[PDB]
Amino acid sequence: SVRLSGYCGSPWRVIGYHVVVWMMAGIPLLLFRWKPLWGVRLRLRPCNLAHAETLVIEIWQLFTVQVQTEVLRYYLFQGQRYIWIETQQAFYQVSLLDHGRSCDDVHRSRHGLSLQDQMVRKAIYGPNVISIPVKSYPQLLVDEALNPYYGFQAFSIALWLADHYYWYALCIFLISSISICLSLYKTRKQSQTLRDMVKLSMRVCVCRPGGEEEWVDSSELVPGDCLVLPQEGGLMPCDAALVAGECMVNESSLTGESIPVLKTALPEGLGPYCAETHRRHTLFCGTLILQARAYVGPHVLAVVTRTGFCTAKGGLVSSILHPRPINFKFYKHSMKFVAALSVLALLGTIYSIFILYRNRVPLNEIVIRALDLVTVVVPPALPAAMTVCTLYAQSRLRRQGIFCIHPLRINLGGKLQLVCFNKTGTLTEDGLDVMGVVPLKGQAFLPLVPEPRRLPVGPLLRALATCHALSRLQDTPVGDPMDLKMVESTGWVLEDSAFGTQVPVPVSVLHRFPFSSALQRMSVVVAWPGATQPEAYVKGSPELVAGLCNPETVPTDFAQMLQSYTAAGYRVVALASKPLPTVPSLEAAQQLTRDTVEGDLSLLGLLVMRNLLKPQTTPVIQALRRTRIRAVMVTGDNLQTAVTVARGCGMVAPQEHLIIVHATHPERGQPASLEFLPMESRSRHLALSGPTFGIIVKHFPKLLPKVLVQGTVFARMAPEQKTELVCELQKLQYCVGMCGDGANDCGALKAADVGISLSQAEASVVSPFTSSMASIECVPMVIREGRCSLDTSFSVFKYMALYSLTQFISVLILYTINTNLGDLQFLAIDLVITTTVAVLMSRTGPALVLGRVRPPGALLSVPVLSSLLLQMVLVTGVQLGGYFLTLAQPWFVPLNRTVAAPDNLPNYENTVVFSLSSFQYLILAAAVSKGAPFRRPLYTNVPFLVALALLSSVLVGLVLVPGLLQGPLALRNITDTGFKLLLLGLVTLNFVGAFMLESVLDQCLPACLRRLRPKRASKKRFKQLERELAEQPWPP
Ligand SMILES: CC(C)CCC[C@@H](C)[C@H]1CC[C@H]2[C@@H]3CC=C4C[C@@H](OC(=O)CCC(=O)O)CC[C@]4(C)[C@H]3CC[C@]12C
Ligand SMILES: CC(C)CCC[C@@H](C)[C@H]1CC[C@H]2[C@@H]3CC=C4C[C@@H](OC(=O)CCC(=O)O)CC[C@]4(C)[C@H]3CC[C@]12C
Ligand SMILES: Nc1ncnc2c1ncn2[C@@H]1O[C@H](COP(=O)(O)OP(=O)(O)OP(=O)(O)O)[C@@H](O)[C@H]1O
Ligand SMILES: [Mg+2]
Repeated sequence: SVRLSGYCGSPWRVIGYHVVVWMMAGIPLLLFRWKPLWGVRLRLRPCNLAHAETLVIEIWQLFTVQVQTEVLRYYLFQGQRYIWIETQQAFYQVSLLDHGRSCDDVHRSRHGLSLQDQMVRKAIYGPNVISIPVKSYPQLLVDEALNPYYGFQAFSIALWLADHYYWYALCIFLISSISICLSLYKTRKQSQTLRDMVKLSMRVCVCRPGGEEEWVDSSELVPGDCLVLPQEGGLMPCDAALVAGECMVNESSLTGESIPVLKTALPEGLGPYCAETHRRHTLFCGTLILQARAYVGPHVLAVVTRTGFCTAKGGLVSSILHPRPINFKFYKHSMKFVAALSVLALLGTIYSIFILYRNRVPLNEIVIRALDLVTVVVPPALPAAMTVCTLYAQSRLRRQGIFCIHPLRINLGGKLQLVCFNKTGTLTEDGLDVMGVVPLKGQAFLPLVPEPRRLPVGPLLRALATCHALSRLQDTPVGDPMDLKMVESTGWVLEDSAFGTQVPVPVSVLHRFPFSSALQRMSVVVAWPGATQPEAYVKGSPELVAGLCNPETVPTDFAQMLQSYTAAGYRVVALASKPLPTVPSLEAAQQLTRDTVEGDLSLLGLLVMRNLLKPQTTPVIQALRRTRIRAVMVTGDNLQTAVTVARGCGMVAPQEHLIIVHATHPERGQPASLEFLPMESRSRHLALSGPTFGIIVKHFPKLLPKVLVQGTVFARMAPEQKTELVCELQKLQYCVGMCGDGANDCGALKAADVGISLSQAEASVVSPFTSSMASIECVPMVIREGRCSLDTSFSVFKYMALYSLTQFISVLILYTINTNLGDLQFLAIDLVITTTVAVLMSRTGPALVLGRVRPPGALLSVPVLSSLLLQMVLVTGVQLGGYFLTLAQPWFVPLNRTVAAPDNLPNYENTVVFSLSSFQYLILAAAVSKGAPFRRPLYTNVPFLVALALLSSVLVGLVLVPGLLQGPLALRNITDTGFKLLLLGLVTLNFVGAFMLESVLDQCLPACLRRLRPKRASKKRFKQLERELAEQPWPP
């Protein structure tokens, strides 16, 4: 639902808002950007929608859009135009302006659009361009800079400049600059990814009225304008309708199919034009026109129907630009985690105030010091660390061949519990092998014919020859693999279509009804010289096409004979025919409606084909099943063929049980029923058809959750039915992945949490995830990358918490003794060590093999907080032990407490505290960076390992080498080598203790947590169902 509110302009209110929010504080700006309804209300007054100059859009969220005026006044929301329809006093989308008009109207527009009426609907519809905003760098820098995080960083820069910490202020500025530039690079890269995809700049003829032509730019086209498509072919600038001609288009860019598609001129009728019904007669935007030819007239004519964001390509671009929110929250209780850190910081700030008071510090100094301590806990490198983590994940995927348009989905990749796969072309090979055709003699089958060439000239041979949709493109037949191989098997050659016998008269296709996956069949009307009347041949599902056949034609053993082949893994389609008494002419043949042709058929035979598993499918499915990720086959193919393939690829193990859930439609006077008939060979799977799925959904809502929870093979599913299944699975708190192929899986790929397409270009719009490899091996790759990304994000958050608390503790320890950490020492710690390490941790790749344990979903967990608390206990212990150890030495000299820092540097206390803490930052970085299960070992990250080794060597030189970096850093020289070695020993103790603490926690905390308090249940609805089925299996 949506709602609109109009806000008429007024200067007094605007200036009042400006002065109030500028003089008062930045807090009102913060709450306005958090609650912008108040901001808009205060800025301007509600007004009648007719005069509104600004609107607020809810869907409940509010987006403020200005109302452009040209009078024609409109507005753009998410790239979609809405104009002011004066008569109705409302804003209607321009997508609906001509919605529902007739095909005869398109054929009338055929003549062209007069230039006086062209500019009108250019204004209403706007330019024909899917325009992605290209921005000046200042605009970006403003967009990131106005982040409140960078506002606090600038406040810190000013605060530390006010205290004469120039190097630390420069350090903060440089780190924030790095973060901002990384964000700019990220946004710029995504924007170019979109723009390069939506590029279009070309000149296209327009059939201007009066019989003349004109070369206008592609962006001057408007719906109702007439195109002249080139004969040699070219890209399509906008959605259109063919009014005259024939076109061979490659719609791979829009839908991912590399098989050429034929487009025919639009029929004439008093029915509503549509891009779904007349998809065959309509060209799309961004699809390539391989070749065009005009049946009648000098040139091929098309009439534009949608432009800009109205087009299907525009809709996909809009969905990419403005994606639906990711419901899953990767980091549970993040606000409470940062609050648990902030409470510790606040207790430390109270301690700081108390001690600074106890040392008789001036009040202004006390407040400045407390503000400094508050700024210490906010790390300037956190945004850079997060951005770099995401960038590294994306780069790793890209190197593996996987492209993601929404990088936020990479983390969902590691959340997957269920992956749905389409069978043909995803699990099994694209190519077929015609194993033979089973003919019929009366009402009985005949032995399979391995070579359909040997068939006698008759209805079955001609049905095989000419029941398809193939087009010779560059002297090579192209089209469906099934059609290609089935025609190849007969020996007839292609040349509205005519076929020459192998060596028996040429056969002509009068009319052809294309294959629709909803119908799962196609048909032709065919005549040959010497033919009494045309004949129609229907090819489609053996089950479905047999229903169209006359009962006396279909043999009594039809189902058993079909199962003989499909249960052996073969793809089978039935061929049926019927004589059409119509005169054998193109005009009369085209008169027939599809429904009349499809029914009352006579079965001719079964075409048996052999599609084999990809060799990469069984390993991947066994790997997924090994890690308790559900593999589900969602296919439009036979149930027996699909079940055989599922057993073959390991979706159903040899020792596991499979039950065929069969639902019967509720006949007259009786209710619907379910039959469960097991078939001979977690451990119990269900296999069911599309009709059964629909019956169970409509009539058995109570049993549907169980069918979904233990259903593995979903056969004979229509595309919308695959989408419905994915949505139903997601209703059970499943994170559903979908590995799809073509138009039959686009809805499921959109609905799925992770949708993957296999044989794709470098950058594609088909699905959120696209890959270049043909196999489904990209699925484990995506899951592994998502798990690595979750683990890396958790490790980076842990390191930033640990680094902050460590700096906080050291600065508190130094405040307690009336000194500080020195200026170039802040610069060193924050820039050289910590930023380097934090931006290098996240470059280590995923583990090579998936595992049964999933990454944690909550930052605020007992393991995480126990780890941080014990790590900080050890850090504080080491620092305070070093401090109380330097006091016991004989050469020690207490600092000049009278003058506060930085006046009293160098001193021994600061020297020791800085050395220990500077080692502890590296120690903590190495500790948080873990390997198995979700990541590779630390030492496989050469930049990170080298940074650790180099920084450790530099710090050891600082501690040992006399006079090294002591002037700059303000370090007190310590001659005693025994104390230096004892400091290094304490550092080694800290390292060993940190690593052993992490190992002990990881190994023994989950078990103690389980024993102490077992989980009563799981909120995952599907896990509740899984357990409930465990006590009582549903099918008895
Ligand atoms: C005073 C010195 C010690 C400052 C230390 C800071 C560096 C460790 C940081 C600052 C920003 C970091 C850079 C942030 C951005 C990235 C991008 C990253 O590559 C990608 O993310 C995508 C690559 C592609 O598109 O193919 C390579 C590392 C790099 C340059 C990082 C390398 C390490 C850098 C230079
Ligand atoms: C007083 C002096 C002697 C001490 C100062 C030492 C630092 C300036 C050195 C020590 C380790 C060095 C870092 C060691 C490793 C790297 C990784 C390098 O980035 C990459 O290699 C990414 C390559 C890719 O991913 O393609 C950027 C430089 C950097 C941060 C170096 C920057 C300078 C550092 C921080
Ligand atoms: N060119 C064609 N002519 C006639 N019938 C066809 C043709 N192509 C497919 N069929 C039949 O229609 C059905 C549709 O299955 P199809 O594979 O197109 O659906 P799908 O959902 O894409 O399946 P998958 O997920 O396995 O790709 C098949 O069972 C097949 O028997
Ligand atoms: Mg398919």
